[PDB]
Amino acid sequence: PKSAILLILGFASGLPLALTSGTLQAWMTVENIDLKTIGFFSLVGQAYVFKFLWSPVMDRYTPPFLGRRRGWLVTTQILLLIAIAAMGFLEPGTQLRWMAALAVVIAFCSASQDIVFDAWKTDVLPAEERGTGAAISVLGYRLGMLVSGGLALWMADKWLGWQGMYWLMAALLVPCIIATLLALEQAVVAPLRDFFGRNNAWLILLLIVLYKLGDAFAMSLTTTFLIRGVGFDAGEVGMVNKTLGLIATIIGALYGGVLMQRLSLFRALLIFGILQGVSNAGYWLLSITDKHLMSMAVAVFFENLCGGMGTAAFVALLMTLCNKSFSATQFALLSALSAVGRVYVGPIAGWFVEAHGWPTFYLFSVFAAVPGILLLLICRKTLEYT
Ligand SMILES: CC(=O)N[C@H]1[C@H](O[C@H]2[C@H](O[C@H](C)C(=O)O)[C@@H](NC(C)=O)[C@@H]3OC[C@H]2O3)O[C@H](CO)[C@@H](O)[C@@H]1O
Repeated sequence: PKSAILLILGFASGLPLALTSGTLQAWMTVENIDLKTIGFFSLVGQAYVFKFLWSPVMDRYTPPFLGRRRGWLVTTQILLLIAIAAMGFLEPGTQLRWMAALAVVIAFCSASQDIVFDAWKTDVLPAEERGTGAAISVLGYRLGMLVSGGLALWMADKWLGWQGMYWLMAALLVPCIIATLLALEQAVVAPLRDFFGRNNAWLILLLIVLYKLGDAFAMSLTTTFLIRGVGFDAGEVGMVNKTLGLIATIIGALYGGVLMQRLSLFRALLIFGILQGVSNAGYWLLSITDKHLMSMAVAVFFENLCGGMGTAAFVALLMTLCNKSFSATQFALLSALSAVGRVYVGPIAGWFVEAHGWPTFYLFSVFAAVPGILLLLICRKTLEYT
């Protein structure tokens, strides 16, 4: 029962991810609120690219009166709860002054929670082996995004008043908090010196960001693309295209976990993540397709499947890069580089979805990152050595 703790706490650090991301865009795209500004909510998670600049300051000192007299997952999760609940309670489309009143605060709190959830509890009490112990968290997180996001809006759409859905989420945090009660000045810079001390620091830096650049386009404006001027025709039916792909990706990752051990060809990443582009064509093939009966359901279960499989492979390679004394203090840096592409991709993608429509944005712009996989082949000269 040692691992049973992680999953429950996973939902604490997996829920707030979608409330400023896909569900905020679905909530704005259900109203008119233009088209460009729906994607202008991508700089909200700017806190997920500066999280390493203050990763060590939060911990270490933790004076008892300020913090540590109760676990810090509480000192982040309770504060997060008020901000999330107040986010939706404000004006839906009349006065949008909340664009930053509760978007930046939510991202700040989440980025402050995932850091303390990877530092003070992950490697301090892992019981040595961290492979399966950490593989359980990915599942206690994927499932948190499944609870929110697509399936979450299924009841919100039927129910009258989107603020009620927020009360569901603020109420889904109550079990977290209750199951958790029973579950340095120079610190900022001294770590960073070991990341650029390699030959291949800049090459790995570029590879980390450009590899997933393609995978971010296909999850940037899917919510608006389907319901808006497209054969989806609904919003209630959103489970068809916003839930199936989460269960498909979680399952794909689970297959990836056993398969990686089953790896018989050293390619690993190359083959497991090369097809991430041919899977995105599922959307393009539906771009010229009428609403149909099941058409959009063919791609939802296949595209999110391919990237889902490659998820574990990415994270696992990202973990091996940094397992030294500095520990997760430096891991968080590689987790700031992974979200840079998907945080800033919105406005740029939208500008391209304005001039040349949707289709050619799915064909060329999406496949821009397939060459990056080709570049990974060169990067396999130094990666193979280790
Ligand atoms: C260990 C961990 O929590 N990593 C990050 C998490 O990524 C997860 C990521 O989920 C993505 C967003 C998703 O599938 O929607 C998944 N993929 C990668 C590459 O990180 C995987 O799931 C747990 C962790 O790793 O998300 C945020 C990144 O900005 C951050 O809160 C957090 O650093």
